[PDB]
Amino acid sequence: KHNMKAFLDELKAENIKKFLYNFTQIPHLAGTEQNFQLAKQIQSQWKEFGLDSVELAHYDVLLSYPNKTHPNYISIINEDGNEIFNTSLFEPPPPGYENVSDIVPPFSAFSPQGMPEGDLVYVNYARTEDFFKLERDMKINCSGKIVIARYGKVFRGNKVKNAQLAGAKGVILYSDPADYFAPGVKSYPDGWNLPGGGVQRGNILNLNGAGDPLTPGYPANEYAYRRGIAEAVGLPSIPVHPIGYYDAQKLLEKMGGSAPPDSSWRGSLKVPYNVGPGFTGNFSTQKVKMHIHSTNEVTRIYNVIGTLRGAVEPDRYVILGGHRDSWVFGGIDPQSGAAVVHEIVRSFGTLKKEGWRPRRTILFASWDAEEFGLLGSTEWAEENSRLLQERGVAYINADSSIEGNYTLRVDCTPLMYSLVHNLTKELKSPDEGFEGKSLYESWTKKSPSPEFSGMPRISKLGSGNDFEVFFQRLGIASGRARYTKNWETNKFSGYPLYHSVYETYELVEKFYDPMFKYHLTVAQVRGGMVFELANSIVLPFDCRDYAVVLRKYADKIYSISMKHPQEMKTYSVSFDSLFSAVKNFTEIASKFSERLQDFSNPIVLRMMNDQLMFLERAFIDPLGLPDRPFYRHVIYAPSSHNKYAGESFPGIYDALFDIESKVDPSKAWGEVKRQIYVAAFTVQAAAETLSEVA
Amino acid sequence: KHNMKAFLDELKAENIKKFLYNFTQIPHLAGTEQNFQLAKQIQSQWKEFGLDSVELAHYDVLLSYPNKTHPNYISIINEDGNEIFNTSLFEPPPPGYENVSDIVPPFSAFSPQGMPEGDLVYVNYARTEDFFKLERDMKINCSGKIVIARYGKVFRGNKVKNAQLAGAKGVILYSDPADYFAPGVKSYPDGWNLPGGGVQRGNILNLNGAGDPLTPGYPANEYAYRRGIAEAVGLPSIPVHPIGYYDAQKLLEKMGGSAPPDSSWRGSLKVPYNVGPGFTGNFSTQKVKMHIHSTNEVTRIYNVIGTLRGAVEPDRYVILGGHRDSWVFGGIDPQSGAAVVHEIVRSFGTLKKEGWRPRRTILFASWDAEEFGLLGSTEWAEENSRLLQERGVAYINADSSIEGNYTLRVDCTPLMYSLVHNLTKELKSPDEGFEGKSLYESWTKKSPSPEFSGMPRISKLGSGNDFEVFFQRLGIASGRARYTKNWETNKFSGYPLYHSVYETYELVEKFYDPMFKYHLTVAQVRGGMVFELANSIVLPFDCRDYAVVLRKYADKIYSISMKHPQEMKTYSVSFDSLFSAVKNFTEIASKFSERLQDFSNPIVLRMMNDQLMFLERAFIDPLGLPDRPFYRHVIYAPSSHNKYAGESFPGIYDALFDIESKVDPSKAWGEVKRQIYVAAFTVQAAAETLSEVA
Ligand SMILES: *[C@@H]1O[C@H](CO)[C@@H](O[C@@H]2O[C@H](CO)[C@@H](O[C@@H]3O[C@H](CO)[C@@H](O)[C@H](O[C@H]4O[C@H](CO)[C@@H](O)[C@H](O)[C@@H]4O)[C@@H]3O)[C@H](O)[C@H]2NC(C)=O)[C@H](O)[C@H]1NC(C)=O
Ligand SMILES: *[C@@H]1O[C@H](CO)[C@@H](O[C@@H]2O[C@H](CO)[C@@H](O[C@@H]3O[C@H](CO)[C@@H](O)[C@H](O[C@H]4O[C@H](CO)[C@@H](O)[C@H](O)[C@@H]4O)[C@@H]3O)[C@H](O)[C@H]2NC(C)=O)[C@H](O)[C@H]1NC(C)=O
Ligand SMILES: *[C@@H]1O[C@H](CO)[C@@H](O[C@@H]2O[C@H](CO)[C@@H](O[C@@H]3O[C@H](CO)[C@@H](O)[C@H](O)[C@@H]3O)[C@H](O)[C@H]2NC(C)=O)[C@H](O)[C@H]1NC(C)=O
Ligand SMILES: *[C@@H]1O[C@H](CO)[C@@H](O[C@@H]2O[C@H](CO)[C@@H](O[C@@H]3O[C@H](CO)[C@@H](O)[C@H](O)[C@@H]3O)[C@H](O)[C@H]2NC(C)=O)[C@H](O)[C@H]1NC(C)=O
Ligand SMILES: *[C@@H]1O[C@H](CO)[C@@H](O[C@@H]2O[C@H](CO)[C@@H](O)[C@H](O)[C@H]2NC(C)=O)[C@H](O)[C@H]1NC(C)=O
Ligand SMILES: *[C@@H]1O[C@H](CO)[C@@H](O[C@@H]2O[C@H](CO)[C@@H](O)[C@H](O)[C@H]2NC(C)=O)[C@H](O)[C@H]1NC(C)=O
Ligand SMILES: *[C@@H]1O[C@H](CO)[C@@H](O[C@@H]2O[C@H](CO)[C@@H](O)[C@H](O)[C@H]2NC(C)=O)[C@H](O)[C@H]1NC(C)=O
Ligand SMILES: *[C@@H]1O[C@H](CO)[C@@H](O[C@@H]2O[C@H](CO)[C@@H](O)[C@H](O)[C@H]2NC(C)=O)[C@H](O)[C@H]1NC(C)=O
Ligand SMILES: *[C@@H]1O[C@H](CO)[C@@H](O[C@@H]2O[C@H](CO)[C@@H](O)[C@H](O)[C@H]2NC(C)=O)[C@H](O)[C@H]1NC(C)=O
Ligand SMILES: *[C@@H]1O[C@H](CO)[C@@H](O[C@@H]2O[C@H](CO)[C@@H](O)[C@H](O)[C@H]2NC(C)=O)[C@H](O)[C@H]1NC(C)=O
Ligand SMILES: O=C(O)CC[C@H](NP(=O)(O)OCc1ccc(-c2ccccc2)cc1)C(=O)O
Ligand SMILES: O=C(O)CC[C@H](NP(=O)(O)OCc1ccc(-c2ccccc2)cc1)C(=O)O
Ligand SMILES: *[C@@H]1O[C@H](CO)[C@@H](O)[C@H](O)[C@H]1NC(C)=O
Ligand SMILES: *[C@@H]1O[C@H](CO)[C@@H](O)[C@H](O)[C@H]1NC(C)=O
Ligand SMILES: *[C@@H]1O[C@H](CO)[C@@H](O)[C@H](O)[C@H]1NC(C)=O
Ligand SMILES: *[C@@H]1O[C@H](CO)[C@@H](O)[C@H](O)[C@H]1NC(C)=O
Ligand SMILES: [Ca+2]
Ligand SMILES: [Ca+2]
Ligand SMILES: [Cl-]
Ligand SMILES: [Cl-]
Ligand SMILES: [Zn+2]
Ligand SMILES: [Zn+2]
Ligand SMILES: [Zn+2]
Ligand SMILES: [Zn+2]
Repeated sequence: KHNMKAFLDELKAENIKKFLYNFTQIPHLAGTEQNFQLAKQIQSQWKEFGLDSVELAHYDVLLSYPNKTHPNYISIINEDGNEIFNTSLFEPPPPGYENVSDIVPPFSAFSPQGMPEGDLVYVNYARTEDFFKLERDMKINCSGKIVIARYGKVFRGNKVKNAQLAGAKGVILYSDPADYFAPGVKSYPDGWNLPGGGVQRGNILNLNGAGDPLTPGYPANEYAYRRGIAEAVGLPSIPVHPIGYYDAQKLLEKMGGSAPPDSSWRGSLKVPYNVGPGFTGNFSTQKVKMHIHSTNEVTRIYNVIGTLRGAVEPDRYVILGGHRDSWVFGGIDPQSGAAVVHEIVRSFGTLKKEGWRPRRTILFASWDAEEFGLLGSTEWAEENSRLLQERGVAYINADSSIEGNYTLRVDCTPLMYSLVHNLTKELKSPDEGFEGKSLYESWTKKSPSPEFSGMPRISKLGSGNDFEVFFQRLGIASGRARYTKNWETNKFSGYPLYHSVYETYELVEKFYDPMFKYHLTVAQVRGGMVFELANSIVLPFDCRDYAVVLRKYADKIYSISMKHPQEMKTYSVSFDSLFSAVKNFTEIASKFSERLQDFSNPIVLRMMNDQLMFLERAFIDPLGLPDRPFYRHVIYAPSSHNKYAGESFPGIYDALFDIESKVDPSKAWGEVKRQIYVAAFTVQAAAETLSEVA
Repeated sequence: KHNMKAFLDELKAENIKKFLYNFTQIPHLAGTEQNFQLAKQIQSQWKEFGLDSVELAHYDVLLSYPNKTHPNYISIINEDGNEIFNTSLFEPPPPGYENVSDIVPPFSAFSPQGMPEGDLVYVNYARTEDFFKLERDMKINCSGKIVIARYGKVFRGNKVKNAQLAGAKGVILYSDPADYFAPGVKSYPDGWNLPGGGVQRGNILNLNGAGDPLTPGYPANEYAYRRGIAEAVGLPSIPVHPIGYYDAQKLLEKMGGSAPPDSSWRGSLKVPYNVGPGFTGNFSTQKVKMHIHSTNEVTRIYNVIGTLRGAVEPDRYVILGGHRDSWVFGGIDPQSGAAVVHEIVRSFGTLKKEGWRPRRTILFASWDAEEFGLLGSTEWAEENSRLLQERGVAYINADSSIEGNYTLRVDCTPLMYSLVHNLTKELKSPDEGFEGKSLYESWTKKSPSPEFSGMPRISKLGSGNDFEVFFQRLGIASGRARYTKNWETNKFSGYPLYHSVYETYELVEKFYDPMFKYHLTVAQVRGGMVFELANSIVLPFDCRDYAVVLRKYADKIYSISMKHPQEMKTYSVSFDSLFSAVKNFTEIASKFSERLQDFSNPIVLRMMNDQLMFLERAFIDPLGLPDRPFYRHVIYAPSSHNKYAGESFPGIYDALFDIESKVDPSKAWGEVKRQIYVAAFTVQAAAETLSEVA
């Protein structure tokens, strides 16, 4: 029998281990020759594995690299202009790798060049609320200052945006032990903690879903017209550089000026965490100087696109995609994900060689340049947007399988909730103490839903990974699942060795997943979801789950607005239309579900499958959200304060955010009402896609 | 047998005559009670006729009306401020109607209020090239002048836009006998010519596809947030008013200043057609004064939406739509079209009562407020855009059936060319001297194709009618057909009595179509097209016809650019990518056609029907054209100089237009190249929708 169980049983932990080892011996930085050779290897193996067609799709996109002969670093400079302390030029390499070539030194991708010199201001996590606290409560002015910020809590691109708007002339990012050093665990190579010389690489763009900065809207193909750099999307205007906590301590220890406002501003280093500006008395004439010489360069990138043609509905696509480029070795990010994709392809291929085909087409993708701003997935989706629009059933992401090893972490559209619950009830938990129990049981126990007893938490999709173009721009039902450390305490900061040279195969094999059983569990969740989406006669989406969350989100946005009852009275701000739309959606969805349960007729089936497939699509507004034309989903968007976090009714949320500070309340409240109208209309329009069609 | 022939034979000229009489006894101005009662009558009759469901869809949109107690008029005013000549306050009513109430006096809908006073400049047809001739060649400055322009050649909204940009402080539009009085035919009521007191009503908006000025993007429903008037879309900034040629002669006869530059500037009145500014010597102290007091008012409008549910593919929609609102009696425009729709519904209904249903759903629409800017169709399409997007097969328009009585006039997507040729070969010509010949024969003889022997001319879709939102915004294959006077000599000006009180039932019955045989022929063309689109197993679209015109349009735009060979060399402007895309489209379309001819398998069929249906959809760019976000089709758009005319590769055309006048040639030629890239990419993307799907 070829069924989901034959598919799942063919997946092997030992294969995933072998592939991870294979993918992590050398760096695979986007745009480099070694990542192109890995692309060719994956292409060859996916063909061997039995896919019908496997092609490279290449694009020429803006990337960023340090200058090999003019290294980036930061100094403390004295009165005379002598540089009395310099930050490191590279991370000390881990045991046995001290001779590996082509390890990119730590840098912030897309930083402009510059050598600014000035006084430091410490801005905590550089969040919106941290700048509010500084400027409004403490009366500290960041204008013309170098800001130093600890990594964590929010996407680092948002930190840089916030610093820029505060008037900073440069940004220094660092990893604080409070966020990247778990109590009682040893530093790499003897445990999974970040050493004092470890540094987190990463891009600091604010693309808002644009993809390659030079070609928003259109694929960066051979004949593409490119914007000039000055009109590029999302580039920071001030130099930025990341450092580790040994170097951070040298920069922070001299800081003077104002005390930190409270303990949420203090990390774990033995320093006061003074906000500044500048250093204490004796050192008041010393300054901090950055030296950034990185260059932005249009560079070729390669996606691998594998097709397994559907037997019955070849014009319906279920996509399993995850990236292949890494900052250095990519032991976790992304190769722990890519090795899982590889074993999934191998398994689907085994069935195919025995004569099976999925009902719908499955596309498999190895995306390039994810780390430089989701460039590979976004360019390919721009190239193929018409096919994806009209044929795209679902997208399942596949980055890092093991953020941690504590429990499952799922984020997806409501349309996939039932599917995820059902599937995880049929999978075995890999967790210690849950042997012979289901994955659903261990997951629900460790990550309970805040609103329902006996259900697990499932979070919202924002961005920070390759599902973004499919879900936020194109409105294709999307999901992701991975093992994680602890949703409660660390959602957005990364595991300690994130984007560092220390994130290696040995890190994984020794400290995360020696038996590869967590990797296997994640392969079964991702592979099983793809299997059901591609093979179930009726698409495995439950529109009623959308109705339930729409109500929750409406209650939520209404409660936010209700912090301002006088203004709601003055400007006649009513949420009645939105509640009415949500009520209608609930009623129509329930009737559609009855019909779906109550119909031999393939046209009715496919008509109904089309209504299911286009339901996510109905939440797209072709005008996009305000000043974010590539975020088109009206129910969800990446948070404007933290690209990693999903926000619900984003148009209304952003219109209400900090509204008491707006100088023209009439205008501001007018925009809140406009967004309520857009949201009510889009919800009712989506509901009406589920009505009888004629 | 229920086949197209049973459908066609049931249509009767006498029914169309009875319905036209019924629809034209009183005015049916948009937003008035009499047009709401007509909507209710049509709703009732379409139900009687046998439609499954017939509903009113209402919206509250910005309309415009004269002030009943403060009439609009124009004066010549002397030195002292005495008004020595006044234009008429109404058209003398035709025989037997001199007691009919609620005839709206001539006015330009959406004119702002004002009473500007100044010297006249005569600007011919107020076209782009007429303002070029005035400002660049003749050195005449329109700033602070009242412009007087003759109607004709281009949409009157473009005239007003051009006058505004030239700095005019008001616009007077008039009907010149050269354009509205055919030699040797009598004036109404004794023939079909415009009398000296006749005046053409009409809106002067520049909406660019927005629909209701207050709610661009979203339907104007009960809870809609409306822009303030100052942010409304498309309103003119200067007063405008239309007059007849008796009144025009009084304004033109005194004109002085410069002679007309040549004979293409002279109409048929006994006046010099001096450009001005101002009057000749003796009258140099006299001025022209406008008095406009019209008001814009949000008003309810009603579409009638009739559904005939498909037997096999109810989730596939073929739409037959045309408007019902008229300026006054609407003898031709639109009731000669609406009476045809009515008989078509009646005929489809007769078959339905005998047990037949079309394969696909047919929707029938009676649109409101077309005359005020396509408001009814556009609001309804905004409300239903998700259903239309994913289910819309085709839209067939149905305004005026008889612009004239000489030959057929068709404008449609290339996808419908074969269908139109095939159908007209099976219909009888109604034309004198072609008895027993096909409609194809008489049409091809009277309106030959400029590029192919033995084929008829079929023109491009622009705007100026209700297909605009379906085709230019949504990318649904669209077509229209009507009898006309003479494409060669009058494409865009209207028949003489257009939008005047004289356009009555008697006009039609006496002077256009006494036997209603032209109306019947048009009913058979429109009804037959709807029948084939709704019933043919394989959609009746030939993608190869698109490949042929894409090449023609590419050759055309390339030849325009090639007027500037030095700049093409300097800025490396290549059309190679576009020709390559068109070549690929041609190759892929040919292979798809072979497969379409070469496949019992309904999924392959519907997969192939979906590829046919989504082909027009693939030409939509979700970013829209530059500064025209509701014109999204990359191959076609309404001309930026004349909304009535279709333009091909509009993005490139507009980037090249008057490019030798641009002050930064580097920037201008950069934009030409950007548009070439967008066009090549969109053509290749559309081609790829026709490739094998996996
Ligand atoms: C959720 O679904 C329900 C349908 O079950 C849908 O109800 C509709 O609501 C609209 C707006 O409230 C109703 O609109 C009315 O329609 C009648 C004609 O049928 C008009 O006469 C009404 O206008 C008068 O009253 C207004 C309100 O005070 C005045 O402002 C106006 O000037 C007129 O005097 C009004 O337009 C519509 O009939 C129902 N349809 C039904 C019950 O079938 C509701 O809109 C959906 N929610 C959303 C957010 O779409
Ligand atoms: C019409 O359809 C044809 C397919 O039949 C399609 O042809 C494609 O054209 C592109 C662009 O010309 C080809 O791109 C090349 O691909 C190879 C790898 O396969 C690259 O090595 C090439 O890059 C090198 O050469 C460039 C050109 O001088 C250099 O600028 C570059 O730096 C590299 O050195 C190049 O990207 C592609 O292979 C074909 N595909 C085929 C033949 O199958 C054509 O693009 C379609 N037209 C449109 C408008 O889409
Ligand atoms: C997740 O699993 C649940 C539980 O198995 C699935 O719900 C069940 O789905 C079946 C199949 O449609 C339902 O059976 C139907 O029952 C009605 C009678 O009530 C009958 O009319 C139909 O012919 C059919 O037998 C069943 O009621 C339903 N059970 C529930 C809701 O408790 C659910 O569909 C799965 N989710 C997926 C696949 O996305
Ligand atoms: C308009 O009318 C023309 C002429 O009738 C239609 O073209 C014809 O379409 C038929 C049906 O597909 C073609 O027949 C096919 O012939 C091939 C052999 O060459 C065979 O493989 C198929 O099984 C089938 O019999 C026919 O060739 C074709 N004739 C032409 C192009 O001259 C055309 O389809 C009509 N357009 C519409 C309906 O939009
Ligand atoms: C990763 O695995 C691949 C596939 O087995 C290895 O590439 C193969 O290497 C052998 C021996 O050098 C060649 O004969 C094959 O042509 C390669 N197959 C390909 C590229 O598909 C590769 O050596 C492994 N890499 C590492 C670092 O272990
Ligand atoms: C990277 O930095 C190097 C080293 O300083 C740069 O190479 C110098 O470039 C200048 C002109 O731009 C030459 O005159 C020097 O002789 C070069 N010096 C050396 C030591 O090679 C190079 O420009 C930078 N690379 C970039 C910007 O991509
Ligand atoms: C930090 O790095 C800088 C740059 O290499 C060092 O300063 C240079 O020192 C050399 C020789 O000692 C001078 O000839 C250069 O002119 C200096 N360059 C600059 C830009 O100042 C500095 O010594 C290092 N500081 C420490 C404490 O190691
Ligand atoms: C146009 O035709 C309609 C439909 O026959 C006429 O409306 C009907 O009039 C009769 C007699 O007054 C009523 O009993 C019916 O209820 C009406 N039917 C409807 C509204 O569906 C209408 O009178 C005709 N109008 C003109 C101007 O001739
Ligand atoms: C249309 O014009 C009439 C007539 O002049 C306007 O009615 C006058 O309005 C003013 C105040 O706006 C009153 O004080 C006058 O007494 C009215 N005069 C008469 C004769 O009724 C009316 O405002 C206009 N209608 C509009 C603008 O919709
Ligand atoms: C054109 O119309 C105007 C407005 O009705 C006429 O001028 C008015 O004449 C009356 C009485 O004769 C005066 O009391 C008003 O003050 C005038 N109004 C204005 C605005 O001037 C004028 O007579 C008409 N001209 C002709 C030739 O008929
Ligand atoms: O440019 C962009 O939008 C994104 C490009 C890139 N995506 P990535 O680094 O491949 O994945 C982001 C990420 C976010 C949070 C965590 C995490 C891990 C463990 C515990 C808690 C949270 C891990 C990873 C980036 O963000 O730099
Ligand atoms: O606002 C808008 O876009 C359009 C609203 C409205 N559409 P309409 O008047 O109902 O139809 C436009 C029209 C254009 C040309 C001709 C014609 C007739 C006979 C011979 C040659 C040409 C007839 C009609 C209008 O244009 O005012
Ligand atoms: C911050 O400092 C600069 C002066 O260097 C000034 O232009 C800016 O207005 C200041 N902002 C505030 C809020 O004081
Ligand atoms: C993985 O799980 C083990 C054993 O349960 C635990 O000791 C270890 O700390 C975990 N690794 C990480 C990175 O959390
Ligand atoms: C037209 O006239 C006004 C002066 O009343 C002036 O502002 C404008 O620049 C003039 N334009 C030209 C081209 O002379
Ligand atoms: C209609 O056709 C007749 C007879 O052929 C012709 O005399 C008349 O002028 C035509 N009417 C119009 C409006 O062209
Ligand atoms: Ca791009
Ligand atoms: Ca609207
Ligand atoms: Cl993931
Ligand atoms: Cl028409
Ligand atoms: Zn990653
Ligand atoms: Zn990463
Ligand atoms: Zn009309
Ligand atoms: Zn009209």
